[PDB]
Amino acid sequence: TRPRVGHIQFLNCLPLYWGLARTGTLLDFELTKDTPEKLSEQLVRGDLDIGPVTLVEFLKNADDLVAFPDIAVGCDGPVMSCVIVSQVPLDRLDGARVALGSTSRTSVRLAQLLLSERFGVQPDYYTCPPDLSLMMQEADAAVLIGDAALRANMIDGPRYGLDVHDLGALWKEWTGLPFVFAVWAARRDYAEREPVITRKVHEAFLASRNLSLEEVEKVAEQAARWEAFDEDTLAKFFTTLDFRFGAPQLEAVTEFARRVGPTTGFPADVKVELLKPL
Amino acid sequence: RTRPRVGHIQFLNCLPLYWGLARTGTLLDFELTKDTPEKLSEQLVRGDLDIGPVTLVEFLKNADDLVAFPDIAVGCDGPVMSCVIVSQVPLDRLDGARVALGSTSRTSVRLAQLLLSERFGVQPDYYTCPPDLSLMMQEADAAVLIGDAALRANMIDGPRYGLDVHDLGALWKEWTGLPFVFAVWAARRDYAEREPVITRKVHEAFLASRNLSLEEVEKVAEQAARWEAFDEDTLAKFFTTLDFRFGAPQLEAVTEFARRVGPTTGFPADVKVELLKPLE
Ligand SMILES: C=C(Oc1cccc(C(=O)O)c1)C(=O)O
Ligand SMILES: C=C(Oc1cccc(C(=O)O)c1)C(=O)O
Repeated sequence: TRPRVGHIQFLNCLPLYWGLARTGTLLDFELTKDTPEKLSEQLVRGDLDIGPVTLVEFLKNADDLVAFPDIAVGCDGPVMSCVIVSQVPLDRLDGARVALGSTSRTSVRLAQLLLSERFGVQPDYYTCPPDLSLMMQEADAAVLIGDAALRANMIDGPRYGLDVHDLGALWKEWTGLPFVFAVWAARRDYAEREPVITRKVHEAFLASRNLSLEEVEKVAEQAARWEAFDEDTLAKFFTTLDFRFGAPQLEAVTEFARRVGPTTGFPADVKVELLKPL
Repeated sequence: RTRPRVGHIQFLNCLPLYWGLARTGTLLDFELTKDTPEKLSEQLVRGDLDIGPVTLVEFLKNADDLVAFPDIAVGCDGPVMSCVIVSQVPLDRLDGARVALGSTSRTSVRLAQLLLSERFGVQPDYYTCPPDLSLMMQEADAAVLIGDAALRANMIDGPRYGLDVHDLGALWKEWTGLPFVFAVWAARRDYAEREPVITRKVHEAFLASRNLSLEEVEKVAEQAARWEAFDEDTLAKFFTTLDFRFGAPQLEAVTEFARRVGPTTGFPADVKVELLKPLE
């Protein structure tokens, strides 16, 4: 039977979806599209065999997952789709209410780490669906990912004079490091039961990622007919995202794990098992 | 501006078309929904979809509210392989017998009833149930199946358990000498009039995807053979036996079928099939 594969419905993986379709890879998958927190729960509990895992959930389940090398959802500098929208400066958020988008697990933890250990504020956090308008009427700041964040950063922010802090840029300023928000991984039991299929799926993901980068202009032009963003914005977003996952990216994962591990539920020296090649 | 909500039959008959939609990138212009043909018909008719496949009987019941796509359909000229009657006794011995009808079907089940009533002259006790040959064959004397269940019964379960499998396309061909159309592609009338361009663009993309799927049918069969119960040769045979044309000879078959079942199925015998007009 076809491997059950997850796919983030956000725009960040729309070019990858293009690559999976153009190559015919989709027809080897039983694909499930959803938000990253749902896809992580599904893979961890066994409703999926392979799929994207938000980094915090992967590190909490590192013993049961095998990450795919050379592909991830990340950035080196700004990421555009992970932001803090605030009505006041970040240093004035201590004791204030900050809304956390329900879809996120890694970016919200990154935002909490930055606000606590870089800016030194301790706000009262709460979780709610990602809706800027609603969040801005009930809290002083909001952490968003996905299309909601890109909409807040490129449209709603400038239109209503709200500060939009790029979480990738804040992490780059703080540490000089890139960041990895999500990785691709297979369940350990599936990887050991089907080593061949796991490798073929991994190789197909790399091939689809490679083609999407070569055809990024075609992806942006097509998506521009249906999204709120124009072709230039989408092409910039697709090219600003960093889909590599090598030594410099793993270094960023290691440092992030060290800083949040003791207060998030996984060891500071947690090990990331990578899928070995034949 | 939002992507058109497009249906797609999950059966193997439209797997090559899905390959074509993916390879061309057309999928990324769609909000695609995969399901069985009876659900996809309900969804489009009630407004949950904008464009999609409609089993012919349901299309004719709603012909005033739908606009059929020319030059693409799910049909056959002779055997169709995926629409069959599986019977433990000869067809002429089914009078008063139990015949199970697969819930997934609307057109083939009506075709089977038409053939059994007006060609073979039997009047069995029909009942509808989920498509499960094992269950049907232990509980009824015959069963009408479509989709992967029918193809499995025709190519695998049938010969394995010594059961007669009558191809519904072939029976219709023997009876009338005509091809048959089981499902058509159509847009909601309100959507076609609100978005004529998108409707035409979707129609043209379906034709392009259909054309490419026929050119690369070998690659489709080879890939699908890794995951399905059927081998590559069987899949390639099925994909090439299916007839995806929808022109004058196919509409002629629809007209004749509508005339024979219309008075007893819920649409006029003289029902009109509105085709999407091309730009001048
Ligand atoms: C690039 C992004 O960063 C992500 C992606 C997936 C999950 C998360 C998370 O916060 O769990 C963040 C984006 O949202 O587009
Ligand atoms: C070729 C087939 O014929 C069909 C297709 C779709 C719907 C129906 C129906 O009976 O409603 C029949 C197949 O099932 O593969």
